[PDB]
Amino acid sequence: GMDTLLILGDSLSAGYRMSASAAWPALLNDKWQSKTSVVNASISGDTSQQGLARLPALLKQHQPRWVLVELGGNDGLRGFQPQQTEQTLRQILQDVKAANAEPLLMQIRLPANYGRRYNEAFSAIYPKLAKEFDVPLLPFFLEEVKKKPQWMQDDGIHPNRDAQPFIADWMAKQLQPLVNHD
Ligand SMILES: CCCCCCCC(=O)O
Repeated sequence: GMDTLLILGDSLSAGYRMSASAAWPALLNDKWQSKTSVVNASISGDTSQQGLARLPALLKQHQPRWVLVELGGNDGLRGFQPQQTEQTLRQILQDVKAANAEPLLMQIRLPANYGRRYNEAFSAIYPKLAKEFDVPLLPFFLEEVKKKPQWMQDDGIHPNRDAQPFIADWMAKQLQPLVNHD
């Protein structure tokens, strides 16, 4: 069957200031041509808590086989306590599993110039949770994308539309073992 991958993300998945159809999850949906459906449920600026608030309706609506969780970066960019992000992501993971879906957790990191103890504590939550729940820990693309000015919006913060095909292709590779297409 044609399973659904739900993406529960922030602007890194929604695309910042662009059409939904331009963002990499839609490009991935197109690449997969109904082998698998990708539903992007991402909102620019969302904290982990905001994503968690949206999750139950999405699980009910979409009954996904997998949920790619790409959240917490906004919490970290706002300096909130890592344990709160960890606990929120924990609850998301619990809810995904309780809906008979498989979570996939994307590692998030802050940039190299961020406060370093804090950044390390923030980034550590992701491998910890992936081990705790025994779920896939997906790699994070942003630092590599930021190396390409031609893939970044003017702010130097958000990937642009030209980045999206590259991210889609890379994500397809990361997700290949999970969807197991013919
Ligand atoms: C560096 C951590 C990643 C942050 C991405 C979220 C930005 C936004 O959602 O507008």
